[PDB]
Amino acid sequence: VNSFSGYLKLTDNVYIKNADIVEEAKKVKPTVVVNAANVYLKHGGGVAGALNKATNNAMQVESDDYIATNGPLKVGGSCVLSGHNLAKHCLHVVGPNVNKGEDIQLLKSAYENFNQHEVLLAPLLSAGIFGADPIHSLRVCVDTVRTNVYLAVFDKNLYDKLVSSFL
Ligand SMILES: O=C(Nc1ccsc1C(=O)O)c1ccc2c(c1)OCO2
Repeated sequence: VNSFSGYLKLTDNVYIKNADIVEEAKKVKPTVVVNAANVYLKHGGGVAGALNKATNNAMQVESDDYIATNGPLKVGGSCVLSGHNLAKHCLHVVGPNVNKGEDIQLLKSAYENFNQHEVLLAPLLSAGIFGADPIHSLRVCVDTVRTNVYLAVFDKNLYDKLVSSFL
């Protein structure tokens, strides 16, 4: 039993809710919140910009030190950093950005990072400003993640379309 509330159950391990991931994280304080990161951990907009703003830019400060030490992530890769005031940890995961021409096949590799964590609060990878089809992202999530994932979908219209079209 966990404290996630109001989710629709899609499969044995995948759950979904129309919610602002920032507000969800502040309420639940999950062990892991997933960020929709880029390889430079520049958290300018989309989910990343919102999560970083909620940390009063502490996420960005920590991220800049991470990059200065380690260099950029790989597309499809991840790193674990602090969750600040939102979660114990933040798993920064880089899905492919279609608006940069990146290979959508890398979306499966990106979701594989979730399997290293027993329970996660997450957005749909490569959705929103990353330009992929969110219906496809949900399909890859369900077919790749085996750990318990709670998906937060900001847009109510999109949430309804994701539920109604789910096979
Ligand atoms: O980019 C966002 N979400 C996202 C990303 C890929 S899918 C997806 C979704 O919610 O379906 C996002 C979430 C919450 C926000 C925000 C942006 O700005 C203020 O609060």
